[PDB]
Amino acid sequence: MTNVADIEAANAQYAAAFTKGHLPGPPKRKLAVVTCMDARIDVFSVLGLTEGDAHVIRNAGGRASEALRSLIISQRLGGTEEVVVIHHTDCGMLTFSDEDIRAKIREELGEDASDIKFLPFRDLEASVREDVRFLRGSRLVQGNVTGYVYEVERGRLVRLDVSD
Amino acid sequence: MTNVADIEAANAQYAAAFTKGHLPGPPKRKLAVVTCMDARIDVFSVLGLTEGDAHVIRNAGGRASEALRSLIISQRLGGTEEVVVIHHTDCGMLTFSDEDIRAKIREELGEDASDIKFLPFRDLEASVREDVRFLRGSRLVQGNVTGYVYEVERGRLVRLDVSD
Ligand SMILES: [Zn+2]
Ligand SMILES: [Zn+2]
Repeated sequence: MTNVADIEAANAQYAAAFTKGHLPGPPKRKLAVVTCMDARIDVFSVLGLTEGDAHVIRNAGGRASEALRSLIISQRLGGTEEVVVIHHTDCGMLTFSDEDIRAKIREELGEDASDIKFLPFRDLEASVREDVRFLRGSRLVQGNVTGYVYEVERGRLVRLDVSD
Repeated sequence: MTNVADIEAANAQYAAAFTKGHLPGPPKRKLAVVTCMDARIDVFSVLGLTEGDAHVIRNAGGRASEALRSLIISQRLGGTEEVVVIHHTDCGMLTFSDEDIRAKIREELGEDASDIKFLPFRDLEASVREDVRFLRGSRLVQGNVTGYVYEVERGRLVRLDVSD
């Protein structure tokens, strides 16, 4: 309930110990990660990344359509060559339709949001297949694209085989 | 040279020792962070977050305009009531213009990206003030918005005063 106070206090400890000031921009692993904003996922901890390893792109659902701007920059300015797409169990984007979220915006804010496309999905493994195939199909994304489901209940990354 | 193999092996060590499987979806701190995908920023270490604390939204430059979809879902489905925006020193989005990036896509892939907006900025502090002011102005975002510069050189978060 004092979030600004808490994160500044923590950051003061982080900076006292900090030794990574000379890391370059371009990610060491030539890797870009796309995943959800979900609070339970520390990407660095889950994948064993360190500072400088991979670009980490996060949005509600980990949607590749919205990650594309960031992935083109990741490859063209950062030299990344590979994408991993990681959707997860118990994702809010599985539970609700565009119409469902628009009703919540009306109820709570009394605002109309009928022109915002919130990009939910109806099946968790389909959404990973769709998002991998999207990036492979894009003329603006180079290199291999691997899909995963992160299991929030176990801490477990599950590779998907995505064809075509 | 084996990113997929390396992340799966690192994930097997993480899962072996994981016991956070019953964390709820809604973030404990009722907080959304918006920052850059930059590989040198571990958000959890920089801010002192643990799994389940805060939604973390990352894109190229940490731009609020693109983060809005994710922020509305964060607040309306995840109960967050606050936003922290963090841009950083040595960001790619400072250095290069839309024309610069479009030219690189033409030179490297042979593609025309003349109708993709990359969301670059011309001044780091100005980028944070525009982004915070953007979210404060939005009828779709509730709560306080605080803006920061993260210094890649010394691990330091610096709060900006943003007027209006
Ligand atoms: Zn999610
Ligand atoms: Zn950046």
